Amino acid sequence: GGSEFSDRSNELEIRGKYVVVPETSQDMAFKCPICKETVTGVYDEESGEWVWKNTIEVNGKYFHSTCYHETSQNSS
Ligand SMILES: [Zn+2]
Repeated sequence: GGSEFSDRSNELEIRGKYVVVPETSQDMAFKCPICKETVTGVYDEESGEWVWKNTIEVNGKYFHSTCYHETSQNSS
């Protein structure tokens, strides 16, 4: 019984991630090569900017956070 944290495991917390879409972006979109699916930006009224929901950037490539989490090679 958390005060403000969810007890529903880390499974939801991967999908809750986002990254800000710049005004220089090509139509606010990119494609996930893992599942072959296109992400689109969504407006944020507080900052006055846009955000890519469930999205991650790494080494010049774009992916879904839930997709890339399955392929994250790590040990060091
Ligand atoms: Zn994907």
